[PDB]
Amino acid sequence: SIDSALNWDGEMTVTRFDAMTGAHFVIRLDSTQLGPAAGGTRAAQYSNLADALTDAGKLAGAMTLKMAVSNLPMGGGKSVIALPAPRHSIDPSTWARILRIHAENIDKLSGNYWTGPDVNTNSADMDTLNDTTEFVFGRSLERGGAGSSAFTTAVGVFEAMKATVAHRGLGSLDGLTVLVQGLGAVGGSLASLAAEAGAQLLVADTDTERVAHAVALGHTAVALEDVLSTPCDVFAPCAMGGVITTEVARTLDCSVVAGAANNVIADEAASDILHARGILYAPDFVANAGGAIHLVGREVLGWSESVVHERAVAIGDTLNQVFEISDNDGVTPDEAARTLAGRRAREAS
Amino acid sequence: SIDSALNWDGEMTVTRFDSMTGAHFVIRLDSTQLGPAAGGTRAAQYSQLADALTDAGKLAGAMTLKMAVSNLPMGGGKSVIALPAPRHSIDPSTWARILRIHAENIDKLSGNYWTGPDVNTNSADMDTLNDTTEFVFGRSLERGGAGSSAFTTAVGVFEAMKATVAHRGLGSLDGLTVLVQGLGAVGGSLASLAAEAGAQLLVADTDTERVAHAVALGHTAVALEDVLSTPCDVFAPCAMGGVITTEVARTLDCSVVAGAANNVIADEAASDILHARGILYAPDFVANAGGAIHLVGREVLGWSESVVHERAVAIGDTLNQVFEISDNDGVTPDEAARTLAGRRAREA
Ligand SMILES: NC(=O)C1=CN([C@@H]2O[C@H](COP(=O)(O)OP(=O)(O)OC[C@H]3O[C@@H](n4cnc5c(N)ncnc54)[C@H](O)[C@@H]3O)[C@@H](O)[C@H]2O)C=CC1
Ligand SMILES: NC(=O)C1=CN([C@@H]2O[C@H](COP(=O)(O)OP(=O)(O)OC[C@H]3O[C@@H](n4cnc5c(N)ncnc54)[C@H](O)[C@@H]3O)[C@@H](O)[C@H]2O)C=CC1
Ligand SMILES: N[C@@H](Cc1ccccc1)C(=O)O
Ligand SMILES: N[C@@H](Cc1ccccc1)C(=O)O
Ligand SMILES: [K+]
Ligand SMILES: [K+]
Ligand SMILES: [K+]
Ligand SMILES: [K+]
Ligand code: NA
Ligand code: NA
Repeated sequence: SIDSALNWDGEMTVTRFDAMTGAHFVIRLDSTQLGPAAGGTRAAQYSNLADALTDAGKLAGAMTLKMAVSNLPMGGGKSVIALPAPRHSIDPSTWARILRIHAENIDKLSGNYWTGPDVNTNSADMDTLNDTTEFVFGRSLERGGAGSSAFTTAVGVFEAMKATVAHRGLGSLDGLTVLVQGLGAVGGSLASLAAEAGAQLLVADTDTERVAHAVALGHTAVALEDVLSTPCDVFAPCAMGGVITTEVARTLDCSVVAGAANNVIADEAASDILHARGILYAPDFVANAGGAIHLVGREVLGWSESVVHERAVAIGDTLNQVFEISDNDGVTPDEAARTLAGRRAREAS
Repeated sequence: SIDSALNWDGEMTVTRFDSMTGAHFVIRLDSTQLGPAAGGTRAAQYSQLADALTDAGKLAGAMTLKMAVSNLPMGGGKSVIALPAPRHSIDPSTWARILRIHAENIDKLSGNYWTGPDVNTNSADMDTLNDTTEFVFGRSLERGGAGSSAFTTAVGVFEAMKATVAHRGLGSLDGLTVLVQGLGAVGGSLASLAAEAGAQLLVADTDTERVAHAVALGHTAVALEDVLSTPCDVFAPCAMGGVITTEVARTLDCSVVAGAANNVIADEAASDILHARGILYAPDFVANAGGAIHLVGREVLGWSESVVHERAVAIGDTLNQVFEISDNDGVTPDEAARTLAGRRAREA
């Protein structure tokens, strides 16, 4: 309900409703402790407004931890645009109006929130926001931004994956079966990187053309209905979050979970179940941080493309630290990553 | 209602929950067309969060219209702090924390919203907010603000009442019976002004002592349960809003409605009923603007106290304009005041 969604502990919630387009807007700032809150804009259809608020809150909390654990001097926030219809069907006029409105909202926060792309938003959209507000990462190269962060995210997830498989004792990825759920911007790149390292890929996507392309490349399609029941060495969720529910955690047939999606774990019990079953999960907020490293590194810290690459690869080392903590203290990898995030943040202050 | 809580059409809603004190915070910015949004901080207990969101939006929209119609260069907003218990029951430490959090919220808006006092907040509270954020009107004179704006609001309401009584054909307040609902900062002052003008005062308040005092000052008390059906020439709502529902509009026994309360009319329908029954209503957002005039005038425009008083007196002329549109166009006073506000704002 709205009441439960409003019982959230973050720093601020910004909302707006635009009767003309019928769109609802949410900006959640989980924390501004390390710096202004930063996070992308997701646009999707939600069943109830409450869902958009809850997703924004979980996404914003993930950004706070992602920044902290990755030694990025930013807080965490997220924007969710609850669409009046499927993205597909939204006309250009309506989408342009929605973006102008979102930009006005960001603008009022005057630098306390910096946006970027997320699901259903791109660099062209970031250039549009930027026509109205300064606080946007991810603009096109021509507009002064760093462009797509997808590739860097993939590199980071792939390095997360290699470090995870290694710590789990499976050796290298050559020969291992990897199931990639979601062949999007990040997923498609991750599939190619894993393939080049010798993995056998199993893939799934609601978009049939994407699947056909992967199959043309030698991969094996998996029916959507069987994704969570398919045996594999590594399950790589690269679509939406909330995939690993307590029920799915009890029956997942794999040894490692390492993907790009945000908020992979639907509930705490699910995290405790994977840990107890010996399935090594590389925490989402650590593993998928290459996108933030690329945007913040490039646009805020002035790092070179080379250095961003290096920091993304370093996600493997961060995870080795997380696993180290998990093994020594007897806690799940998610809890150990939160601990590490806290240590890093403190150090960074 | 759900629609007023969630499907509100204003520019921005800010919410926050603080588990430690149990308080919910709402800031609604209805419009920043004419300048930064400005409006006070109301702190009260609400049955449901939807009621706090609904009220914040209605109060913020009233602020936009008040600024527009009063020729003040600001937009409209409002803050509502939904308390975990009665204001009087909150401890000092809890209150202090609630104010600090509210100031951090205002601060993130960086000048797009300017607050001030409202129900349950005062100048000392503004000073506390100002220890953390710059965007505060109504700080004490010692801290650099304009102090209390209540007397100015009373003067504006009194002039609004004079203009309304005259337009209604009653001549002057001399020899009229005025029922003041709410003997607070504004109400007590209004009553004193009206009595001085020769009106006989009927008064009501939930505070037993306030009534006894008015009674001592020569007035006549009305029991709470009789307030809404007590015959009077003028009904002056100076307590809470939402007083005039359709049913109340059908049974009020008076010829003029002119008071200080914000959002007096509960439903559009009530406005038509008053009009049809020959009860002339002075729109709240025009009538009670003296406080805004005082704070914006003093604090943003540098006006002195005498100029502010004069501008508050001019609310009577603004209402004469509203009545002229009402009579000429055949619309209620509220619709007419909305039309005048849009004209003065050079397009809604
Ligand atoms: N792009 C980036 O830099 C970063 C993205 N992430 C997260 O990674 C995830 C993927 O992001 P992107 O690749 O950029 O998004 P995207 O929009 O390019 O691709 C998502 C892909 O998932 C597919 N998909 C959707 N629902 C599916 C389902 N039920 N089963 C299978 N496939 C399905 C979509 O058709 C699409 O191919 C999202 O959670 C995103 O928030 C996290 C960190 C950084
Ligand atoms: N103070 C100002 O400058 C301005 C105030 N207003 C509005 O004027 C109204 C009164 O404001 P203030 O005098 O400042 O507040 P106040 O808190 O000083 O006084 C309100 C009075 O109403 C009495 N009361 C409460 N509920 C009652 C009820 N049901 N029946 C009878 N009496 C009741 C209280 O006992 C108190 O004496 C509010 O709606 C306020 O928002 C609007 C414009 C400016
Ligand atoms: N949306 C991406 C990348 C991003 C990082 C920082 C700011 C904006 C966008 C993520 O979930 O990490
Ligand atoms: N709270 C008052 C006055 C106020 C005006 C402007 C800013 C802040 C407070 C009202 O209802 O008008
Ligand atoms: K995208
Ligand atoms: K940019
Ligand atoms: K007050
Ligand atoms: K008279
Ligand atoms: Na508006
Ligand atoms: Na009297």
